[PDB]
Amino acid sequence: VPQELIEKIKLISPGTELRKALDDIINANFGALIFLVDDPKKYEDVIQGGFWLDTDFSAEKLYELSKMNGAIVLSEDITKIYYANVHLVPDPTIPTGETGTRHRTAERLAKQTGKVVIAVSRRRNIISLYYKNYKYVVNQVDFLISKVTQAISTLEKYKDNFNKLLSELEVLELENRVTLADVVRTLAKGFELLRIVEEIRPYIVELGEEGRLARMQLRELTEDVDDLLVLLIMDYSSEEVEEETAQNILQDFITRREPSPISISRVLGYDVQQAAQLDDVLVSARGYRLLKTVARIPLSIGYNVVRMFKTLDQISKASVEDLKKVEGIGEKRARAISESISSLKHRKT
Amino acid sequence: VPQELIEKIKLISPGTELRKALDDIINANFGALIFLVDDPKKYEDVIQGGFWLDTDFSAEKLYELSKMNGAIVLSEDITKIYYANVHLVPDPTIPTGETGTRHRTAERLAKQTGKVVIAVSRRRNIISLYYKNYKYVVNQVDFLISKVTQAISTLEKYKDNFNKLLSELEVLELENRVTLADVVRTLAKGFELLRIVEEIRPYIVELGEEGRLARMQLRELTEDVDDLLVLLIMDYSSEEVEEETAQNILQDFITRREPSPISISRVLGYDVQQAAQLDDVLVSARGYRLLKTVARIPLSIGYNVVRMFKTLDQISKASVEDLKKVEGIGEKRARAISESISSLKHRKT
Ligand SMILES: Nc1ncnc2c1ncn2[C@@H]1O[C@@H]2COP(=O)(O)O[C@H]3[C@@H](O)[C@H](n4cnc5c(N)ncnc54)O[C@@H]3COP(=O)(O)O[C@H]2[C@H]1O
Repeated sequence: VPQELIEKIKLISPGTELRKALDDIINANFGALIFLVDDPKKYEDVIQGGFWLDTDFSAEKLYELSKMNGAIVLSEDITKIYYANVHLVPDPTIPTGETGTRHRTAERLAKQTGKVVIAVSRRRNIISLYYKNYKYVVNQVDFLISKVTQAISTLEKYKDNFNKLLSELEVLELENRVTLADVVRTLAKGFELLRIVEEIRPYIVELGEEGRLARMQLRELTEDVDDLLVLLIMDYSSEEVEEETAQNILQDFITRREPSPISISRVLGYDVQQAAQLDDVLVSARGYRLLKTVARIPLSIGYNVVRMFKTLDQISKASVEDLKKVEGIGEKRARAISESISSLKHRKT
Repeated sequence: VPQELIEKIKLISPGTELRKALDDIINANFGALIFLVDDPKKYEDVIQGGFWLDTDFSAEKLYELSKMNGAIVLSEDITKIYYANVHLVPDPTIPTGETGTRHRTAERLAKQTGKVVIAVSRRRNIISLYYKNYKYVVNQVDFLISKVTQAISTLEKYKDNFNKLLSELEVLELENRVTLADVVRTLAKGFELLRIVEEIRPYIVELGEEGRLARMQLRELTEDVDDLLVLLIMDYSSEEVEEETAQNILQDFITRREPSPISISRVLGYDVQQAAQLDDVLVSARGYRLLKTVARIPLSIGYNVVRMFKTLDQISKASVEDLKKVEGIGEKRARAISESISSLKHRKT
């Protein structure tokens, strides 16, 4: 959905005065047909009759005028009302898929002029926005909130299972018994969780001001999942992987490819041909996830720790003195790394 | 009913574009509140909000605008629409006996400004016009046609009875056997008939263009009745009476006085006070009616004929040469007088 169209959709999103007027208009079962132009006298050929108003916009003015027959003409920034009660006469030969004079008009005029045209039929409660060759249906808030509330509830469940996989993996990681299946299983759930966020995003945008709470909820639920999945990819890919590449992996399984077990492992660099093989492939975390997340070591410095000790298992055996020999590890980072690991080994294993 | 107000009623009479709009508005159960001014600027303190239109009037435009809440402001000549959807704010302390905000505003505003205000409420089908301290309710054509059609039917019955009275009177006149009762009975019926005409006149006016057939019917039924009654009065009053005098006696009995038998015969100059006396009072026509109406002798000249012969009976005895002595009677008018009376005597008596 092009950014160009999204800007226009904002014009009629909950919170704006225009949308507040359309809401009333929908509720009164008036229809509406609204033409958005900045230079009215250039569109003189497609606007016939009606009254020339040239007055400052308000929701209540628009509502009142919509009681009259025909169409309304506003400025593109919704600051002026230019015409009311007009007859819009776009070229009849422009192809249209719409039904009814109102919507067929809106589409043809939108195509003819490159401007926004808004149509509301008298008995339906949707707002149809036409821009160029685009058509976007904007839904009522109760409909959007229902989908979003379900989507969030769905996310809670994915997120709970992600947490349970993660904490199981944590244990395996600290005991160096991780198989590729555990890794892939965790990544896949994380991927799916983030896909859901991607799918619900348009509804949330569409909700405008009424989606503030929903955004906070998605934020709380997913706030560090992406960074976590990036560090998992860096800890378990077959060949060393820069952060940027790991993020591109994440981005791939969120959008382009489908997060299937075999596919994820293949992208991680493992020549596998069947899911049952994943349980036999032993792997060891390099230690980035633990070093960044728990020891608060910046990734830049993380690499230096890994280049030296290669795996988390070795890092967990290093003395403070050993760890200080790494570039970037003073006495505090050294004890942060060593105590955070021994603390986790004690508590979790 | 002041002529000032009658000019305003014309504005909304059948046939005008304004009335046409108002009929549509009544038909659609929209309401209306309309304010007629010549300089909107002068009245900007009683006009709040709404839309400045400043566009040419049409019925369709007024109809469309009336779909909106509030009031409409037109020029007094009903050639411009100035405002729509406005809030009218006349002085709340001005007395009014109207009901509901719409009609209380209308009457206060008209009183305050000296202008016309029109109110139509949504559920009734009347147009209320307010001018200064005047209120005039204008009716639908179908209500008016009903009363007028009845009035006409009533006039037909009065006119037939009048013709019967007259034809009997004629016979009596020609045989010189008329009594006061016969005259008074005929005048009374004539007076009552023209009263009915006077009373239905306001209905006729309210009908405007739709009153055209009604006016034609009145004209045909009453064509010569006034002249006829004037001539009767000149012929039968106690002492001789000038035409314009008799015209006033007609005016009196049509408008201000009741055409009771004693009242009529008293003002004709007879000293009776009991209705039964009229049968015993013998009268003889001067001859004006027969002279003007049948012999086609102009009143100015008939005076001289009555001057000389005094009564119809004596005129009917005069020979052509006898008549020719009168100032104005040549052989043409002399044979006209002579032959038309004798012709009448032959056929009627
Ligand atoms: N060229 C045509 N061809 C075939 N049928 C025609 C027609 N024009 C009108 N009709 C019929 O007349 C109905 C009444 O239109 P109305 O002007 O009162 O009310 C219109 C009008 O206010 C608005 N509308 C539709 N097209 C418009 C346009 N090009 N410009 C301004 N307003 C339009 O939508 C309202 C509902 O129109 P709706 O189609 O449901 O209903 C239309 C349609 O059924």
